[PDB]
Amino acid sequence: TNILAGAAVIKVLEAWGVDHLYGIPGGSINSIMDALSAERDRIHYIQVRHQEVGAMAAAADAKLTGKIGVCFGSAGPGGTHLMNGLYDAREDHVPVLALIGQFGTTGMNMDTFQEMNENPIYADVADYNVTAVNAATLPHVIDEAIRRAYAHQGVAVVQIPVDLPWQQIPAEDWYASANSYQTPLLPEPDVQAVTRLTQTLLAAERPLIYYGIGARKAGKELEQLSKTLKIPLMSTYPAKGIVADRYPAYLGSANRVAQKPANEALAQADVVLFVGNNYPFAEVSKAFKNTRYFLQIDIDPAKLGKRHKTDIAVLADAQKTLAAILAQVSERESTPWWQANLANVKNWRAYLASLEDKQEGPLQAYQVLRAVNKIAEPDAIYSIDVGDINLNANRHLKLTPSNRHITSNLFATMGVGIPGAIAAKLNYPERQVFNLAGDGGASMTMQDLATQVQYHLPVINVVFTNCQYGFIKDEQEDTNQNDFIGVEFNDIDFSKIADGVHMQAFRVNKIEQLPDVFEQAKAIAQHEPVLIDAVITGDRPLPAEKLRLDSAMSSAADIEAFKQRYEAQDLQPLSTYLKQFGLDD
Amino acid sequence: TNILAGAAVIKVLEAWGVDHLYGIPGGSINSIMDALSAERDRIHYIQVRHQEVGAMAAAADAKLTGKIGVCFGSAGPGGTHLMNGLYDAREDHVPVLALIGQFGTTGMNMDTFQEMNENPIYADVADYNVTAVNAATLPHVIDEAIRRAYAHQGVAVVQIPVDLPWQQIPAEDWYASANSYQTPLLPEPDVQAVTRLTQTLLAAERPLIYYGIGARKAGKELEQLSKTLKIPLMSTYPAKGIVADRYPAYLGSANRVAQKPANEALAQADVVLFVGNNYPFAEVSKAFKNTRYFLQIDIDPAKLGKRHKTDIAVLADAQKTLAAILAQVSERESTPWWQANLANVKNWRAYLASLEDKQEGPLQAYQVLRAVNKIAEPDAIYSIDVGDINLNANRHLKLTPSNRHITSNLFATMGVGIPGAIAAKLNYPERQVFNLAGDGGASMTMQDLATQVQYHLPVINVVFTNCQYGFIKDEQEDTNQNDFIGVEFNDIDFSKIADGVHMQAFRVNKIEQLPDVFEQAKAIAQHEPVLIDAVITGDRPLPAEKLRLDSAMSSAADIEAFKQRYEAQDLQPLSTYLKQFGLDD
Amino acid sequence: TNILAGAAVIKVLEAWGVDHLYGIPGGSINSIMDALSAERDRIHYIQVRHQEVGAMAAAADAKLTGKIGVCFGSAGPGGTHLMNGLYDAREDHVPVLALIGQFGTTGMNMDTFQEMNENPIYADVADYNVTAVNAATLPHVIDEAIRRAYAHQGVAVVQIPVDLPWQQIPAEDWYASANSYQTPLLPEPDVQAVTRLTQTLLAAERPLIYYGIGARKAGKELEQLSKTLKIPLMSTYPAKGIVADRYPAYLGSANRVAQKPANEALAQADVVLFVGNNYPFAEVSKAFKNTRYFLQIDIDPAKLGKRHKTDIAVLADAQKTLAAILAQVSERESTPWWQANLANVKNWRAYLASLEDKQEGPLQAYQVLRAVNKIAEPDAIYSIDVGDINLNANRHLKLTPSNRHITSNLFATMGVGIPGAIAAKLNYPERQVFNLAGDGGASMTMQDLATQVQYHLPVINVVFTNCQYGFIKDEQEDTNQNDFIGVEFNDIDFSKIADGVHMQAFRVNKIEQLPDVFEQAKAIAQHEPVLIDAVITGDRPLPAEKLRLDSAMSSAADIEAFKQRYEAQDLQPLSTYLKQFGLDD
Ligand SMILES: Cc1cc2nc3c(=O)[nH]c(=O)nc-3n(C[C@H](O)[C@H](O)[C@H](O)COP(=O)(O)OP(=O)(O)OC[C@H]3O[C@@H](n4cnc5c(N)ncnc54)[C@H](O)[C@@H]3O)c2cc1C
Ligand SMILES: Cc1cc2nc3c(=O)[nH]c(=O)nc-3n(C[C@H](O)[C@H](O)[C@H](O)COP(=O)(O)OP(=O)(O)OC[C@H]3O[C@@H](n4cnc5c(N)ncnc54)[C@H](O)[C@@H]3O)c2cc1C
Ligand SMILES: Cc1cc2nc3c(=O)[nH]c(=O)nc-3n(C[C@H](O)[C@H](O)[C@H](O)COP(=O)(O)OP(=O)(O)OC[C@H]3O[C@@H](n4cnc5c(N)ncnc54)[C@H](O)[C@@H]3O)c2cc1C
Ligand SMILES: Cc1ncc(C[n+]2csc(CCOP(=O)(O)OP(=O)(O)O)c2C)c(N)n1
Ligand SMILES: Cc1ncc(C[n+]2csc(CCOP(=O)(O)OP(=O)(O)O)c2C)c(N)n1
Ligand SMILES: Cc1ncc(C[n+]2csc(CCOP(=O)(O)OP(=O)(O)O)c2C)c(N)n1
Ligand SMILES: [K+]
Ligand SMILES: [K+]
Ligand SMILES: [Mg+2]
Ligand SMILES: [Mg+2]
Ligand SMILES: [Mg+2]
Repeated sequence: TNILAGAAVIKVLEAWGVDHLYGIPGGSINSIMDALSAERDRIHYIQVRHQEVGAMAAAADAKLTGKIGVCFGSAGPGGTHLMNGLYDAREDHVPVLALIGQFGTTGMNMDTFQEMNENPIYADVADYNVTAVNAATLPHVIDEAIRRAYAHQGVAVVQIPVDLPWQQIPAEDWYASANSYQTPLLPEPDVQAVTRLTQTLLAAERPLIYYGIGARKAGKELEQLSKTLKIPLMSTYPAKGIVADRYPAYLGSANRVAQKPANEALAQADVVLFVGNNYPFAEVSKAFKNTRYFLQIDIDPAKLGKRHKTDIAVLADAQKTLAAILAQVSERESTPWWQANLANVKNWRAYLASLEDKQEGPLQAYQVLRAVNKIAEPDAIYSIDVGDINLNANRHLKLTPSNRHITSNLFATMGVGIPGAIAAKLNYPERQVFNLAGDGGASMTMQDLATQVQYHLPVINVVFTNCQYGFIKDEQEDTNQNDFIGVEFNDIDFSKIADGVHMQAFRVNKIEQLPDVFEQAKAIAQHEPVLIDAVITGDRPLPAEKLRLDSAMSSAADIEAFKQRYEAQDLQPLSTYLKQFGLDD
Repeated sequence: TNILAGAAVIKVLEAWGVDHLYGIPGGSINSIMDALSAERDRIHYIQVRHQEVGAMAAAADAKLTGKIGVCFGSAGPGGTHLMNGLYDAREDHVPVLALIGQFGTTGMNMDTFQEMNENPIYADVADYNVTAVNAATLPHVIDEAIRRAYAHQGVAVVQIPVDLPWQQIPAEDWYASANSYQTPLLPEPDVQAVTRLTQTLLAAERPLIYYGIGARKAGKELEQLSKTLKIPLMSTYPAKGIVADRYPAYLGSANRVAQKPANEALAQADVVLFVGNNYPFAEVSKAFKNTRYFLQIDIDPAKLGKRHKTDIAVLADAQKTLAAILAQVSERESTPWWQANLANVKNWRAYLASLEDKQEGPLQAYQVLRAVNKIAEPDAIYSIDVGDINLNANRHLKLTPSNRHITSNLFATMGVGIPGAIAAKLNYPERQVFNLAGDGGASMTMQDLATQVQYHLPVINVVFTNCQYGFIKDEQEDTNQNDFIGVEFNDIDFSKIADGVHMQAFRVNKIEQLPDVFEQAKAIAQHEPVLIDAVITGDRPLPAEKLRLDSAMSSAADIEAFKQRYEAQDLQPLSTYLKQFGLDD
Repeated sequence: TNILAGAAVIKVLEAWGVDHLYGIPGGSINSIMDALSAERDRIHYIQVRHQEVGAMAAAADAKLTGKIGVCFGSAGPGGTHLMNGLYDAREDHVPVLALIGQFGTTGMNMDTFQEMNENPIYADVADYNVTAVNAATLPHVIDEAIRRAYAHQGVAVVQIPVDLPWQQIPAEDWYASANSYQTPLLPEPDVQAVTRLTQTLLAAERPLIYYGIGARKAGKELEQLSKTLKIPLMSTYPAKGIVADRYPAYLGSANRVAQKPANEALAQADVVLFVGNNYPFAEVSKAFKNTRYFLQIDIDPAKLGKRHKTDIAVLADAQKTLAAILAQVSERESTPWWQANLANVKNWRAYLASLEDKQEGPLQAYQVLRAVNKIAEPDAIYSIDVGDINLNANRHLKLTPSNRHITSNLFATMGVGIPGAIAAKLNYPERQVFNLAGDGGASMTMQDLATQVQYHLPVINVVFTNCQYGFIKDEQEDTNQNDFIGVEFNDIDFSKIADGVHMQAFRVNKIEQLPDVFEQAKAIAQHEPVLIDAVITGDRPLPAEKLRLDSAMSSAADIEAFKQRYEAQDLQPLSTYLKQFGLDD
């Protein structure tokens, strides 16, 4: 006749297909804990060592599977620790439910221990943000939170006074609306608009197709359009892998977490097809300053004309639209623009390979990443932290449509490497999972290496130990007048940290050590997590946004210094290739 | 060459097709004022007498036309006065841009005169809420605010430091994205779900179709489905008029701003098709406690299964889905359920007509509304305030698809009568416009009667003067132990208020006075606004939510008392008609 | 035994001595209404016609008496209407309790009618901002709100789910802490700091004492210090009347709501004693750019050195410190600086008298204010709206320590005239009360003229009808490139508005009409409210911040034009008087 309200809440989560959720208990959330305890055979609580890791892992769950991620924190400090993960979910627009403990309704507003008005804490981050005040409606409030988080692709937060989940409510009244769930309708491309878009693209002298993760279902179409029309491809960094990196007309991404060919080509392009893309550097970097026509395809009206004025804007699904373009075009001959870009890409890839292929000497990030490539399965998943690793992984990982990679794309919170890998291994136990992290980022969430151990999650953790916030040191080099500050720090031996949490580990500092250590790690990670602490040099990775290679633009001295510092003696500027094929820069 | 940033901002508004905008100047917004002053031919500034009326009028603009409404207020108190209209826009989910003055950037954060951090003021109400800090990006920020308000169907607020719009910016850089704006092309309604939904509806013994304003494009289909299938129609109050009130199987709305036949039928129905509907009383009133199967059609995933456990919920457009159902069904013969409902409606309408058709004696609301109907053009627009007028207008106005009516549907702010009528006449100068308001609500925004005069907007204002907050008095009668309080007050003669603002007006207190006064008003309003102050009795309108007519449910004494108080001697309960056609209650 | 929680709440208000409170009922606050209804003998509920007037009146109660003001609004729009008065209370740092209705706990978070999370609405304005969730603790939460509002001199807001006040709670448990309330006993002003401050002040060649309302208890000391030491006095505008306006060495206030002698002297002064003063124009106007030494006395550490670099800042009570200074000084002979200032003041007052003393012709603000002075009792209270009236009243009213005057000092919300006068008459039924308001501000709250009638509050309302937002028109003249906009509008006849609310009234447009109309009004207001609508010219009042009188600073042409426009042919610049008594400018 009755059910505990907390039991009904857990049943709502189960109806919505939640397999696992993260948090740390406290008195103020012990009645939800009690309900979880009874349901342990049907829904799986993962106890993390810091609640930020639970929030980041919930966000990562949703990034990976599209299923709402679920986390919780106890009253006060338990919940405020969630923040970096909740802001990640908001900014990366993925559904997350966060439950926050609160004192019982009989003590709220008494200024009792750790008791505060918690609702204003979450107002900014959350799409939906409510304090529950009744047990009978609590299942509905949770259901509402989930349904809104999905519909609005963001964070729903419910503060739950601890007395409510221990109250009996009528067993027959509550329900979940999971049964009724659907994903948003996919809008269709207007036929005439797409024909006009196609005509403009085909009349271009120096076209590019520039896609983001909105085109994640359209890899086949992107690559075929590129091949058929002889139009190079470039992407946002997160969209790496949608088209295989091997594809010879894939230029990479622009700006800083970027590849040289993409920056150079974008500056020359006359027509850009911007599809499923919300590149946040568009305006501030003047990326499209010299673009003649700008063609946009996006499913979200809020994005149409956002990043540059459009000449044709199509409010439609990327794959449907790109398919419709492909269906109305035929094979075109090579052009000078096409060949200049192909040559530039080959030159760039030879540079990257030269860095990877060193066989002995002081270890650099580049060889560590080659060693990752050498042990990587074709459907591996990469959880990447924030810093130089985004830049280096973007250049060196050899991804295909079978891979996934995630980071904190826009909020760019450090520390996500560890939680993202925890989430990945929970969702895909049979796929290989890497955590690629700098030392600064790994430090921030290091304690949750213990969580990988506790749940026997066989992540391959690779820490890039430069004893620096390298990404920031380079920024200070670029902007600051006075000496470096806060960017070089003491060593932490992550192989000893790993030992401390009872994880097998290695530390390496020479290129020649890589093959055997990575082979051992590959094997250990058939059953248990492992960590490789790669002590790397302080070499700055080549700044794709600050090239000094073209004599029409840089002094011979600056060019020589750039080539020496970046081992870039064999890199040519795009203008070399433009000139070979008869085009002006 | 250069342009003032303020001039560019006004050009962004013009690009988006903003015809008119409302506000009151102040030093802190005088640079936007300056830009408006140069653009009088292309954009029409309406100076209101209180900023809440500007905000409510902006919301009403969007309710009526679907185009973003625009309002502003000066720093501090100018902007906080907008709140009731901004919350109306949020809750009625219509796009509104609000500009808020702010001190110049050189004095912000100095604690100078009327200078405060204004951003937190608007955080709750707004979908987008930013303080501008640069002139060159100001046109983009306004463009972004508009594009988000439309995309997210809510309020965008921009706080503008007064120095920025007077700064020169490059003439060639700014743009508006109005040219990208479009509406989505949707796929066909999900074929197999619609077919299954149809079977469940047709199998029902006591079906109802219960629609809201999400079905605004589907009036034809709703009426044809009803006629063909012999299924009565009911609606939310705001959806009155989508199907003509005359339609014999239109039951009205449920709850309190409601009609008897709808409440009675809903309690008996076995299957409800809930279409384009977010009825907020669903759960609290247990409206669907008896319903066996609950079927839904809605465009928004956030609504699927929201208001009741839903057997089939189709994510689709209402009109397309209802047309798809109509295309797969055909004539059903009249059923007892159909005939019982027809009879019940006829009885109810006879009751309402008996109230309307009194010819002499103390004036009641009922005859005032009959007099409105007698002078109303077939495409009249009605701006309705908040209180008993919603209840009475819902019962008595004879609307068709050619009419529009608006109120504050969900936030339910009093005072909207006046601003809604201002907005209606500005958008539709050739259509007759009424403002129907209680004395309490008309009092709140009375000063803006002067705005109708100043802009020669020929609104027909009808004030229902009962010297009460009648809607609240009746609530106190129902719930309060102690004497009435705050609900009966001293007369205001609105004909004298009208005279004070130089508007022609009349005061009436007898039924026999109505025809000549309403004829005069109809004629005056060919050229100028007019006000009729109708002094009405304190009679409580029949409570459709507290019927005492069925001898199986209520004592003879209770029924006799109800019939006496509400002049309802000839009303029969639905059970009488159910029994007449051979159905149990 | 038990008590209704609402009844206990009202007993908490009574314990704290709340005489009267303002608001408008609604379903969502009807349980508090019910408790008020049983307690009419002990607490007096004032039903206003717009909730902003309730909030502004609550703030004014606290401004006048130092006792917490209390207001309420129903859920949603009832409460958001409070905002302009709540922000006034925050910015004028006076204690106010605001109660906000909310849906019952069983329907919160169901998205039911007018139900929303109300807590974020009030977060910015409020010192304390909570949603009650339990009946038994509700009296404590109200008690806490009051105690914090007083302690922190600001707004406490409590959102009350309507079910709670109708629940029984144990009669013996609740209490109020009013019995604990007291004011602190402070140590002596810091002896050595006061002695040093005194030496610096006395060593000055061109000293000024510049006080604000923190010196409200120190009028006697200020005047005696000035007389004994031959140091002129100037004040903030709100501190007008602390020293009688008649005092020959009272210079007035600085900036725009200002008097010529204060602006001129401040620019020359070498030492300023800044007492109980938080003048918000200090930095933006560079008021103290020439000042050699800046001395401060303030009670609040947050103010020490805030407005200018301060040589000596004494943390102490103003009256005690000024008395301590007086006790260690003695007579100084008249100085040239003193004599120059006396002469300057005399010249200025002759100018103002020349404006006042016109006997016939087109009515200006100046003569209306003379007529006010002629009927004013010596202990009159003035509620002043926002606009030119601040400027004109500051110049023309002849105040003494027996008067009070209030406006919205810092938030500067228009519309406060009416509510401030309502509050004044409720607190002081035996004192004469004026509401001095511009037409724009009176328009905003005009409906609450009916509240004066309903409660028989004999306010003398004087509306200055220029058919402009004059204060803003003059700003546009000064800053705007393009034509005036939004600042000139259509007449409202407030004598007819008054007739509509059943208040006796007069409209005048000629100087010679004033004496008889003001005498009639004075007599009417022995028993009932009255309104005088004074139709005044559009003449710009002399801008004290833009003087053109000194031939060393301004061209002869500029001076001739200034003298012509402002009827200022006989005003002399301060330099004339400085030279007369042998000082350089
Ligand atoms: C340290 C760091 C540095 C970085 N720097 C760079 C950098 O230098 N260069 C770089 O490229 N990135 C960089 N990023 C990432 C960057 O911040 C942005 O997140 C990224 O550029 C945006 O990628 P996106 O447009 O693919 O994704 P999103 O911003 O998520 O946009 C997706 C777009 O697709 C649309 N969409 C979604 N579904 C569909 C559909 N079915 N059809 C059509 N449209 C659809 C959406 O409406 C949206 O507009 C960095 C990240 C980190 C952590
Ligand atoms: C004083 C007062 C009292 C009131 N009391 C009552 C009352 O007793 N009874 C009553 O009925 N109303 C009442 N109301 C109104 C009530 O508060 C709600 O606003 C109303 O019932 C909801 O109407 P709705 O569902 O039509 O509109 P909305 O709440 O706006 O919902 C529209 C729905 O349609 C969907 N939709 C939109 N477009 C489409 C599309 N193209 N296809 C499909 N779906 C779509 C939306 O997603 C949404 O779910 C009152 C109003 C006032 C002022
Ligand atoms: C339309 C309009 C225009 C205006 N323009 C002007 C203008 O041009 N000129 C002008 O002068 N005003 C003007 N004002 C008012 C202005 O905004 C400020 O409110 C005012 O100048 C500040 O006055 P104050 O310092 O007396 O009061 P507050 O700002 O309230 O400061 C009081 C100070 O006294 C201190 N204090 C309190 N008690 C004690 C104690 N016992 N002992 C010692 N210190 C104590 C406080 O800590 C505080 O620092 C205008 C108002 C309006 C409505
Ligand atoms: C939590 C957090 N703090 C600070 C930053 C700013 N930030 C971005 S990159 C970076 C340096 C990352 O250092 P590390 O993880 O060591 O990577 P490296 O660049 O040295 O390989 C910092 C501090 C951030 N994004 N997130
Ligand atoms: C601004 C605002 N304040 C209060 C309410 C609560 N409320 C809803 S109906 C009503 C009474 C309306 O009175 P009136 O306009 O005179 O209409 P009547 O019911 O007397 O016809 C009130 C106070 C509200 N919705 N909006
Ligand atoms: C509610 C509000 N809106 C706008 C302002 C900005 N403002 C300050 S003075 C003023 C004009 C006041 O006009 P009126 O009351 O007619 O006085 P006048 O200057 O004409 O005598 C305005 C709009 C304000 N302070 N408060
Ligand atoms: K940590
Ligand atoms: K008003
Ligand atoms: Mg590092
Ligand atoms: Mg009324
Ligand atoms: Mg005026």
